[PDB]
Parts: sequence; structure tokens; C-alpha cells
Amino acid sequence: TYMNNTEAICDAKGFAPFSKDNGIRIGSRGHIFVIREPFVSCSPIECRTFFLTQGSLLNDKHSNGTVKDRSPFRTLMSVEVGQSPNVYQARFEAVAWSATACHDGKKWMTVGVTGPDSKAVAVIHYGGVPTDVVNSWAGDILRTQESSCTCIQGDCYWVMTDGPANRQAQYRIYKANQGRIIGQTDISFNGGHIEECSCYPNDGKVECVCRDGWTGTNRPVLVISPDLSYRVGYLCAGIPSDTPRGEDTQFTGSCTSPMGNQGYGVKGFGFRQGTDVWMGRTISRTSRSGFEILRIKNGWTQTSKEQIRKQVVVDNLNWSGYSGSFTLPVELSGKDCLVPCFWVEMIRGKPEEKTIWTSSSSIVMCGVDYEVADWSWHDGAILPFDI
Amino acid sequence: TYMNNTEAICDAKGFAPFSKDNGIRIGSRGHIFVIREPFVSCSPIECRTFFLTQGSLLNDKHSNGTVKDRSPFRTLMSVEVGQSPNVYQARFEAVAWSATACHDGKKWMTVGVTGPDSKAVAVIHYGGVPTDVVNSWAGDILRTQESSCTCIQGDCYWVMTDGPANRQAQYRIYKANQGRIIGQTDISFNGGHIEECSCYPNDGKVECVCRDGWTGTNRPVLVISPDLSYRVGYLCAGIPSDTPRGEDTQFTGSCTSPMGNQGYGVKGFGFRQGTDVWMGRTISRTSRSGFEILRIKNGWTQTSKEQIRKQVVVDNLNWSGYSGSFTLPVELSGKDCLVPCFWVEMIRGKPEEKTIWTSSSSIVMCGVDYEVADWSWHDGAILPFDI
Amino acid sequence: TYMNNTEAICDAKGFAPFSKDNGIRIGSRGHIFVIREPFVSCSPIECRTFFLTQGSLLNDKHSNGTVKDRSPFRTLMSVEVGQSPNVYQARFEAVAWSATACHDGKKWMTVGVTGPDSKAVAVIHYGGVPTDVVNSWAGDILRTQESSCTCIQGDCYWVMTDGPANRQAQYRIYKANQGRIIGQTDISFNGGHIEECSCYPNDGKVECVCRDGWTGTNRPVLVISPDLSYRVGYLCAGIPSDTPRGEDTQFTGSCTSPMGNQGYGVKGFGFRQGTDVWMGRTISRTSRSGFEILRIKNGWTQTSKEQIRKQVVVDNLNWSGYSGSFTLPVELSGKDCLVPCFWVEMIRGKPEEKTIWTSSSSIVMCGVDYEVADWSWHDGAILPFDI
Amino acid sequence: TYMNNTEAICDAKGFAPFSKDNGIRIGSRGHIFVIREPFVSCSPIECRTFFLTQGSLLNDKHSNGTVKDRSPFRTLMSVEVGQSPNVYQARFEAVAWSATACHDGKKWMTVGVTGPDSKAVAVIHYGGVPTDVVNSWAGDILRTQESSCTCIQGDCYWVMTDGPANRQAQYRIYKANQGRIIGQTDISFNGGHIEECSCYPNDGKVECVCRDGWTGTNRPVLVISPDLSYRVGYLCAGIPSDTPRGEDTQFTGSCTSPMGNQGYGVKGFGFRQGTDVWMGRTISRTSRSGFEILRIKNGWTQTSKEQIRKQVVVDNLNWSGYSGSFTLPVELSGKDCLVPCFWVEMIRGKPEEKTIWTSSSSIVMCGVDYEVADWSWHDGAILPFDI
Ligand SMILES: CC(=O)N[C@@H]1[C@@H](O)[C@H](O)[C@@H](CO)O[C@@H]1O
Ligand SMILES: CC(=O)N[C@@H]1[C@@H](O)[C@H](O)[C@@H](CO)O[C@@H]1O
Ligand SMILES: CC(=O)N[C@@H]1[C@@H](O)[C@H](O)[C@@H](CO)O[C@@H]1O
Ligand SMILES: CC(=O)N[C@@H]1[C@@H](O)[C@H](O)[C@@H](CO)O[C@@H]1O
Ligand SMILES: [Ca+2]
Ligand SMILES: [Ca+2]
Ligand SMILES: [Ca+2]
Ligand SMILES: [Ca+2]
Repeated sequence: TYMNNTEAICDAKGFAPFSKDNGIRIGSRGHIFVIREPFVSCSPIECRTFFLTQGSLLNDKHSNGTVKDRSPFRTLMSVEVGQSPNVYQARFEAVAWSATACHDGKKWMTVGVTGPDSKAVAVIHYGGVPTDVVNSWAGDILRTQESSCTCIQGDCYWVMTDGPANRQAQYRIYKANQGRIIGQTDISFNGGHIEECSCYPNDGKVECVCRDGWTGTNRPVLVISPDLSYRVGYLCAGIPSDTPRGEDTQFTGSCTSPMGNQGYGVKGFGFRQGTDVWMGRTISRTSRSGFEILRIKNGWTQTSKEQIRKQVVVDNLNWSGYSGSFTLPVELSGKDCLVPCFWVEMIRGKPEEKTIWTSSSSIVMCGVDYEVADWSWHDGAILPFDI
Repeated sequence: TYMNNTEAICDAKGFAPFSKDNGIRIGSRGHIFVIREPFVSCSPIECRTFFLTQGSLLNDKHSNGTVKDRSPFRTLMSVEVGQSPNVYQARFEAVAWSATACHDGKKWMTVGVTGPDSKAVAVIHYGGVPTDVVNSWAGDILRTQESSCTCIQGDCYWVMTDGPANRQAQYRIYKANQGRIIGQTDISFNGGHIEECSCYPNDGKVECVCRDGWTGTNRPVLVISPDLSYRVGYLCAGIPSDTPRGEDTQFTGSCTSPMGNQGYGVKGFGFRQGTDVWMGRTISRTSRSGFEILRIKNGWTQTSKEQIRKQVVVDNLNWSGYSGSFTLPVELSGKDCLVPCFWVEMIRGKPEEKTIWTSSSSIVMCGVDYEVADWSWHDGAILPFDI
Repeated sequence: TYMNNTEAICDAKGFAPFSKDNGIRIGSRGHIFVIREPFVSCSPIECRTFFLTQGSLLNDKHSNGTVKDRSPFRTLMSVEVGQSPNVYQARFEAVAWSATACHDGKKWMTVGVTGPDSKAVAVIHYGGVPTDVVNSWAGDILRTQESSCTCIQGDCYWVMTDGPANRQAQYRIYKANQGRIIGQTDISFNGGHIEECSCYPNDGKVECVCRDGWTGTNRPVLVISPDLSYRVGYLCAGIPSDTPRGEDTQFTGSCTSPMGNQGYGVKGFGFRQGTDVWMGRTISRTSRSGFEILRIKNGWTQTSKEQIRKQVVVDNLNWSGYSGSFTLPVELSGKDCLVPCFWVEMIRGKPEEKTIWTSSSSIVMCGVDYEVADWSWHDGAILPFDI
Repeated sequence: TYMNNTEAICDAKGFAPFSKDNGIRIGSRGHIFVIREPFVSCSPIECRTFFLTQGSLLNDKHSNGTVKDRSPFRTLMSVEVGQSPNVYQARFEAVAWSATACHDGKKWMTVGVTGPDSKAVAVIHYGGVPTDVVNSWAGDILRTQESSCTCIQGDCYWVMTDGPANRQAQYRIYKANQGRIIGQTDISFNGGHIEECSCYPNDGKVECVCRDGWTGTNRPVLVISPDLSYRVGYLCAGIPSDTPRGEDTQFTGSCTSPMGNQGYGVKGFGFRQGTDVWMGRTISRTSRSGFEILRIKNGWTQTSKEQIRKQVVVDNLNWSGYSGSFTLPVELSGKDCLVPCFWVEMIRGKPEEKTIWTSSSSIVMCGVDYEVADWSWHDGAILPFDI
């Protein structure tokens, strides 16, 4: 049966640790894939950790990291949450150097984008087999979320970007059922930029907190309705949650346009709590180091900067990286609301470290009705490796 | 229940990437089988990659490649499509140095040929256990497809060759149900040669594009009816699709006899599109390098050379090799037609490279109603290995 | 359906060997986790071996053992009883440096405690996903059993300790259903100390033989009723079963308070046999070496020292360590009583051996209506390793 | 449901190759258990290869072979037929240095004998958990088949020997249901010796061809009725099938007592074909080298030496070893008779080779209504290994 992800996001006071793979520590001797983007998505039976692979293994010359991100080897694979992205427990998903995945209640739908920069192709898989395709409509590195997509009552939605990573790019919302594209939509967001959206279902709609890699230090936001009508802008919150970014004091929030002159960025996430918001972010305003998660009152609908809670998951002396959102299906939590959870990728090796390779580990957190103490569940690997 | 592979082959405009195992890159450090013929076949629940093993692992002295192809160690094993042919996720199938496999909807039937050259034996397995046998009827290296066989409404069919690899050999069509041979047939094809057939169901019949290793650069073709009556000849298309071969301009197609003086050959495939044809082939007319797939209008029924489409899957600067056909069951694609898919083996090491071993990787493609851009999803391993 | 662990513990005359993983011997070359506390718990379908991991593998520099027990890497994982705690067959359970687990008949519930010493958090998982939380109520290293918890008719119970490891600490009994805490209780035990309880269901109640790390060489005992009412004290038996401890002759048993001036201790277990008792213990009164299991008549209700049986499972020339209790569900043994079983962890490496690492192996035993001969099923690894 | 192994053994004209694991070749680089006795037994869903392990892996110092056969580490484990006895696909069965296993249609029952020589214990497991026990009744190395046991209509039978390996020993037949011993029997066989019986169901009775390690070169035979009544003696056949042994010409068969002065022996098997017999044996009369299988007309009931067929499975230039019988359940072969199959262990390393270890590989064969050509499916590993 299809999954009713119709409920509202549970109001949480903190986040308890879900899992930790320790993929890299384990990689010092085991057979682990050098990965990237260990995002999480759950089926009504289990949560899995998806990731990208170059077909290389840590401590092997193939992890030479000199291989382009968008290479002809990159593939999306997966394991159960917590297990390392090891070769022997891995499930193949799709050829891809950019992907997204979600379960609709019956089968897994995955979307692997591969091919050339000017004419890439995103293959949609359903039940472990390709079912539909999407060709680059703008001929400039077609890409997607790199985190869980969202299925609601049988139809799954996800956001895709095609165009430059600086100036205006083009953004679209896609909708499928059983691996078959049944609807799409162009997003008008002039002056705004959208990349690597972190979504989740909430009150029958799909909410996403994305990344503005053009000129915004605050995160773009777009609420998608099942008929592909939508709203889009920025996390109102008067606090910047991207990286790099400026100081909170020198930031005036905006629900409309991007604020801050910073241009780069990093994938992040955020959860609506009624009118409040849980927003994640690197602790360092300059580096992908540390990871904290703050709750701002009315931060979803107001240029508020009233911090109600601050929970540290990765101290600033440790590397972090991408982070994404996903939801615990009701059939797993046994709740009447959708438990909001997120994952935090922790990057090790190049460029901040002296190794010939680059990979990441992960730590997953989930809702919870209690305040959870600060701590650091960092990677832990001892670099460099035998190389 | 039995699988109704009664439908017609879907008319496709191009092929999207299905999977890539990167077995060899992974083999630099992981425990991977040195394989050969990573052909694909699907059950109504999943598609698997079958392959031959010498019981050796890449980067081990046993991959010494000096072992004869038809050795007493060669065995057929398998994994899910996309996973590498690694020891720990592998399923044993049958003792064999030549094989074929297909699922009828309930269980997997596999056919492993092993034993001596002058008195080989092909063991038929059903549900993971031997059920019937076929002894060399011509006493000269009994062999079969090396790619998926074909089941239609409970009965599975496959082609077998016994006799020299040059002059006339003898060819037969076999038919079984539940691993039990219930019918066979001698193929009259004087002057013609048949090897490593790549088949697939189409309109209730079994179509196969094979290999003429005697004197034809164009591929032999035989349509099998469920009562073992048949038609046989060559892909009409006025373009040669074997390797080696001559230039397209110096080739006059023929649906009847072989054209071209070339004698060797390589396993290939082809898909009927009404009257048109999708024919695969190495890009190089001399080497097993590169891989393209051309669509010729009326090429299935006419000595046509009207190229409607050309899609490159492996550029000519990269090694290729065998390639085979298979179909996506309806119960997986959710289609009303049989999605045509093929696999392309990519050989690395001896003889074209300086290593003491020889193995291959693979990339799988499937139907799709859209034009797919050219690109190259090549092996990627860095040779030589620690040896 | 829920598991009726309502029956009485079977009266056993000895213990037959259940399984042996040989994790460490295997670790000399395979990919095995450096573990700790390989406790066992069973579902109505199978028994699994749970354990703690630092994300390190034997013979790797990460097994450097210098990492704190309560590190941010420690995680609870598991495999089927007898299999080694190898990376490739492991199932992730929860982030933890102290844990407990039991199955209620439908799903697995696990409890991982992690976080900082003064504000640790114990995450309760149900069906492979976090469902509830317990925060340190006494702000001093919250911890639990390190052995199987106990489910009876749908509700699962376990004991937790928060406070110093010397002087008085605080002890609580928790009760959950479907991963949700539905009841708890404070244990009044002034002068008494409770740690690492080894429990099991018996006559509809939960019996536990724990560890007094403050001043008792005899083991504390507490019988929990389903309404969280309880009784607590010490194994009446006139023989000390902790380590370190004094000689049996210089020991006067007590069902009330601790006897013996010794302060440290080690996790142990014990089984009620009507009024008799099976109590395990290191053979050495000073070291965690050897392992024997004695049956004392009326030792559960009387300060008796009448040894009816003595069975050696690990000779005194071999290292032992922790040991815990668990029960064979009725649906597996086919019995009408709950077969009492225990596991014996065998520690190798630091501090008693010269290696840079420390890990353990295990051997599991179960009830049985017959006397079983003495023998030694010790670890067996040859130290040191390549390091 | 229970398995009706009531049918007769199929009349076969030869044996087709079922599987080959190549465990040792694979072990040169992969993680494989140094094993012994890779016997096969099938459930109504699959056939598995069981084996003994020292917890050691090939190419590791623990495979030092100096460890006693009956050590405290030896354990029975298993994988699916054809897969190598690798650590990562292995299933733990029972602590044992001698074992037997069979499936009754519902669950797997296994019997692991372990413990000391003068007081060994055989633990019976059912459904992956210990259910009953058998203690040495004669106090001198209790042991069993080392090959598949036999279940018929719910009750499983197996033979056990306790006593010296030379002079008279004591032999018993055991009968269980659901892992519970429900009947046993003493075998009167004065002057006769029984070891490592290879059994199989035939016409509602259990037939076994065993090993006389005292004074017979011909194999002892005992037909067990479901009520534990029985018949016992020797394979009538006028040809010796043990190793060592004398020449066929200098042998006068006997259905009664042992013939030949030779004393040692090796585990073998044999299949009744009405009145005829298929008997296996090393080709060399002196060494465990080569393996052939001869069919003697009326050899089961007459001192006949009329060889109807001779099929070689392992040439005399290659090492062999133990061999055992098992049957293909009807629910797998789809036959109306029980397909007779056997396995041939191939030993490599000490004592015949210069390595510090000793292990074996295997090749499985099954019934088949056709004559199968001679060939050799030998081990294949290249010795010595990195050591
Ligand atoms: C340890 C190692 O192999 N590092 C190599 C480095 O030597 C080389 O210059 C570079 C460019 O190909 O690739 C990797 O960085
Ligand atoms: C690296 C290696 O072992 N190569 C060997 C080569 O030395 C040898 O001459 C040949 C013939 O046996 O087999 C392999 O090619
Ligand atoms: C073999 C090895 O790496 N041992 C190291 C030792 O050298 C070092 O002094 C200590 C402190 O960091 O950690 C480990 O004991
Ligand atoms: C290569 C190796 O470690 N072989 C050892 C040998 O040196 C030793 O004398 C013997 C007795 O312990 O055991 C093994 O045979
Ligand atoms: Ca930015
Ligand atoms: Ca040719
Ligand atoms: Ca103590
Ligand atoms: Ca003998």
C-alpha cells in the first residue's frame, strides 16, 4: 500500500542520535566505498543510507580523488542506516553523480543523473529497474537534491536544477508515480538560486529548505502542493544558515530575497515547527566544520532571531559537510506525526587534510520530545591512511 | 505463476544507463572474481548479472590467466545487476565454461556446460538444483549463448552449437519446462555459422541475433516459434555489425547468406523495432574497442542502410567486448510491452594490456522512449594492478 | 504476536555448548570488529549476539585501545549467535557505549546510551528506529545491563544505574512497550550497589542477578513484578560469586546486605532453580580467568553453601570476563518452560596481554536436562597479532 | 510440512556435476575457512554445504594445522552448495569436531559433538537452537557420520560410534523429531566396525554405507527401519571400495563379514539401485587420490563383480578424500523418486603437500538418467600459499 505522509511534522525539543556508520575508521582495514552524500531515506520497513561511489575503496590507489565528481564511474548505491557503505552489504541503485531517492510505501524510487554536462540524463528507477527519463532541459549540468525525495499518497516529488552554479539557473519540480513522470513545473525565482534541496512532507505538502549558491547566505525555501502549485523564497529567520556566511548580528533576515553578499554555499536542511524552525548549520561561518542545530521562534514566518534552543551534534574542532532531511514513516515510529530527522555528512581528507583521497562518514539524528545534551559524534578516523 | 513474455518489444528511441558494477576498479582492493561474460537476465522480481569464474580473485596469483577457458574450475555464479561479481554477495549457479540463464516466472533455470571438449555435458538447473542433461551430440565443444535465454508462458528456449568454430558446425534449439527438456530441434544452415546467440521474446516468438564465426561479418538471425519451427538467416541490414568487419560502404547487406570475407567475430545483439532494427557493435571495425548502437530503418526486413539514430555508450578509446540482450519483465517495468535491454562487457588486461590476468566489467542499458546523449561509461580501472 | 515469557525457568542439570564465534582467531585475517560485551538475546525466530564497537577492526591501527570506552564512536551492532562480529554480516542497532536489547515477539527493542558523562542519553529503538528517550536523571554516567533485557507479554523491562561506581548510586527499573516508556521506578537500596544486571523472565516476573561494585562480593538480586513493585537484596547463597572475592570458606552468605570487603566486581549472572541456584563465576577469585558454574541447593532462599553440581566451561589457564543471562523463547526450544542460557565473554589483549588492542570472543551455553562434562571452550587466538 | 522421503532412489546411469566451490583457490586472497568434511544436505528449498572450522582462515597463521582435530574451537557452519565456506556468507550451526545434519521439511536439525574424548557430548540443534543432548555412552571419542543424516516423515535418523578406532567399538542408531531424541538402538556387529556412515532414504528405510576402520576393505552396510529394527553387514559386491585396499582380483566379496587384512579406511558412500550398486572410491588403492564411481550389477545383494559402468570424477593425479551421500528432496527435483547425489572432498596441504596448513575443497554430483563422460573437477589451488 501507499504511504500516507499526510501528517504534520512532530514538534520536537531536541534530537537523539539514530546511527553512526564509522565508515572511514572501518575503511582503514575493511572494504569500504569512498563515498559522498550519505543521505538517508526510509521505507515503511527500514531506513537506508544512500551514497555516491567512484567504484573505489578507501586505502586503494583508485580513491585517488583526482577523478572528477561527474565521472562515468559514479554510481548510487545503498545500505541500511548505520552500516558502513561497504561493498559486501551494498545494494546497487543507479548510475549517477547526483541523485535522490524515496519510498512510496510499496517500492523504492531512485533518480540517478549521469552523462555529459551539456546533455546529462536523469534515469528514474522504480523497484530496482529503470522506468522513465528526464533529459537536461537547459543543457548545463542537470542535478538534484542529494538527499531524500518525498512521496505523499503514491506520488513522489523532487526538485531539479539545470544551469550555472552562479548566476540565475533554472529550477523545476517533478512529480512521479511508480517511477513514471506524471507532471512537472518551472519555478520562477529571478535573482534567487536553488540547489541540493532538503525536503520532507508536512501537512500534505512538500517543504524544502535548499541552497542558494549565487548570492544568498540564508536558505531558499519552497512549499510544493500536490498539484505542483507552489510558494518559494527564503527561510524568514533573521539568522543565516548557509556556509560561508556572515555573523548573525550583521544579518537581517528576509522571507523574500537572499541576504548577505556571500556566494558559495553548502547543502543544509530545516524543519518547520508550526511557525518556529529548526535550522541546521556548520558552527564555523567560514568552514564546513562543526554542526549545530538551532530553533528560532516564529523563524519560519518572521524575520525572527529569537533562539529558543541550540543543540550541538559535531563540535567545531571536527569536520562536517552536507546535511539533509528525511522523515520516519508513521509505520515505523508508531507516531501520529512525522518524526523529523536529518543526517550530517562528515568529510575527511582533501582538501583540508593531507591525503590523496576524500570521503565522508555520517551520523543520523531524529525528532524526539526531549532536550538532548550537546556532544560531538564526529568521524574519528586517524589520518593519513596507508594511502 | 509463469511469466507472459508474449508482448512485443517496446519501440525505443534510445537507451538510458541501467547499472555499472565497476568490478575491476573495486577489485584493486576488494575480493572480486576474475570473470567473463557478465550477461544479464531478469526474474519478475529482480535482474541479476551472471558470469563465469575460475575461482580466482583479481590481484591474486590464481588470476594467472594462463588457465584454459574450458577448465575444470570454471563455474557460473551471479549477483544482482550493478553489484560487482564479489565473492560475498555471489550465488552459485552451475559448473560451467559456457552458460545461459533465464527465469520463467517461478524459478531460475540455468544451463552450465562443462566436461571435456569431445564429450562435454550441459547440466540444466531449475530452482538451484540439477534437473536434466544434454550430452554433446557432435563431440566438439558443446556450447551455448553466454547471455539470457528466453522463457515464454512457462517454456524456456535457447540455442546450442556443437562442432568446429570455423567450417560448418551443428546448431540446435532446445526447449524446456521446469528444468526438463521437453523438445529440441536441428537447425539447417549450410554455409552459415551460429554462435553465442543473444535472444529475447517478441510477439510470442523468440528472436535471436547471433555470431557467425566462419565467414560472416553480418549477424545470423533466427526466429523461433513455440513449436520449434523456425526461420533463420542474417540481419537484412546493409551494415555489418560483427568484429572484425569491413567498412559500411563496402558492404552489401543480405538477409540470406553471410557477407564479408572476415571469419572471426564477437558476441553481439540486436533488437527488432517493427521492421527497423537496433544493432550494437564495437566502434572499431578491427578491435573490441568502443561500443555504439545504431538504428537502421527497415533494417530487419530490408538490405537497408538508412541510419535513423546512433548512440555511443563506450567511446573508441576504451575497451569493450561481448554484449547481449535481455528483456525487462512486464511485472518490473509496469509497461505493456517488453523493454529491450542489453549489456556491454568491457575487457581489461591480456591480450591488449600488460597484466598477467584478464577480466571484464559491465554496463547495462535499457529501452526508454527518449533519445539519450552520447557518452562513455567505460571500465575505469587503472592498470596494471599490484599483479 | 507478543511473546508469552510467562513460564518458569526449566530445571537444568547442566549446560550444553550452544555456539562459539572465534571472532578473534578469525580476526587475525578477516574483517572483525574489536568488540566488548558480546551478550545474547533471542527473538521467537533466532538468537543474536549483540556487541559494542569502536568502528575499529582487529589488526588495524584504530583498534589502538587507547580510545575511551565511552567514546563518540561506540555503537551497538549485532549478528546471529555464533557468527563472528564481522563487518559484513553485522546489523546496526544504536549509538551506544552501554546497551541492552530484547525482543517482544514482534520487533527488536534496543537501548543505546551515549553522549557525555554528566548528561548522557539513552535512546530506545523499536523495529530498527528510535522511538523514545531517557536522559541522565542523576548526571553521572547513565548506564544499563550490557546483556539481554526482558519482555513479558508485550512489556519489556530493564535496569539502569546513574551515579558513582563506588559509593551509593541510584538505580531504576524501566518498562516499555513498542519502544515507548510507559512506566519507571526508583530502587531503594541504601548501602547496596547495582550494575550490569543479568535478567530473565521467571514465573511472570523478571529476575536479575547484578553486580555490586561498591562493597559486595556476593551479587545483588532484584525480582521485578509487572507493576514495577519489587524485591531486592543479595543472592542468599553462602558462596561469593563476584570477582574479585575471598575464599568460599571465609564467606558467610546474606540475602540482605553485601558481604566481603572487596569493592570492584565483574558482570555475572545466576539462575533460580525453584529454591536452588545456578551461579556463574570466574574460577580465579582474583582474576577474570576461567569460568565455572555451580549449583547451590536452596542457595536462592538460604545462606546455603551445599554445592550440588560444578561444571567448568573455561579452565583457569584461560581468560574470561563478563557473562550474562538470556532465555530461549518457547517458540524456539519447543519446551513448556524457559530454557536458561548464558554467555561468557573471553577477553584478549590489554591489560593482561602485550598487544595495543583489547577485544573479546564468546561461547554460549543453554539449559539441558543432563549433566555436561567439564571442558574448556576458550578463545584460542594466538597473541600478539601483526598489531 | 514434513518431507516425505518415502520414495525409492532413482535409477541413474551416471552423474552430472552439481557444484564446485573452489574454496581453496579463492582462499589464496579471500577470507575462507580452513575446513574439513564439506558434506551436503538439502532442505525442501535449498541444498547447503556444511563443514568444520577451527575458526581459522587460509593464509593466516591460525591455519597452522598443528591444532588437534578435536579442539575446543572446532565448529560446524554452513553455506549454500557451491559457495565457498567463506566467513561472510556462513551460518553458524553448532560447536563440533564431528557432526551430522538433515532437514525434516520444516527446520534444520544438526548434531554437533564436542567436549573431551572420554566424556564428549553431542548437542542436537533444531531450528538454530539446542534442543537435546547425548552423552558419550562408552567414554571413548563419541562421533557420527560427517555427512547428511536422514529424515523420513518427520523423524530423523543417524548413526553414532563410541569406542576405539581399531578393535570392536560400539555403534548406535538414533532417532529424533523436532530436535528431540525419541528412540535409540544398539547395533550388534561383533568383529565388524562402523564409522562415518553415509546414509540416504530409500523405500521408507534408511540405508547407510559406512567405514570399517578395523579390518575391512569392503564397506559395512546397515538398513534401518523406522522402528529402529535393522540389518547390517557389508556391501555384498565382490569389489573393495575402501582406502587403503587390495586389488579387485585378489578380493572375494562378502555380505557378512569384512574381507581384506587392511585396517585403516576413509569415509565413502554407495547407492542401492534395485539390486545393483553405485559405489564410490579413491582411484588409488593406497592413497586418497582420484575418485571414480563404479556400478556393479547385483552388487548390493550378490558377491558380484560385474562392472556395468565406471565414471571418473577426479583423475588419479589429483587429491581426493572423504565423500558422502545425500538426497535431492522431491520438492526440488520435481521427480517422483529420490535423486541420489554425493559429494567428494578434495584435501590439499599436509600431509601430502608442503604447507603449514591442511584444508579441502569439494565437488557435488547428482543422479541423472544419462551416462556422463569421464573428466576431472579437481581442487585447482596452486601450492604453497603465501603461508
Ligand atoms: C600517493 C599517490 O599516488 N598520489 C598521487 C600523486 O603522486 C600524483 O602526482 C597525482 C596526480 O596523478 O595523483 C595522486 O595525488
Ligand atoms: C607475475 C607472474 O606470476 N606471471 C607469470 C609468469 O612469470 C610466468 O612465466 C607465466 C607462465 O607460467 O605465468 C604468469 O604469466
Ligand atoms: C603499535 C602502536 O601503534 N602502539 C601505539 C604506541 O606506539 C603509542 O605510544 C600509544 C599512545 O598513542 O598508542 C599505541 O599504544
Ligand atoms: C610457517 C610456520 O609458522 N610454521 C610453523 C613452524 O615454524 C613451527 O615449527 C610449527 C610448530 O609450532 O608450527 C608451524 O609448522
Ligand atoms: Ca550561499
Ligand atoms: Ca564474424
Ligand atoms: Ca564486587
Ligand atoms: Ca578399511
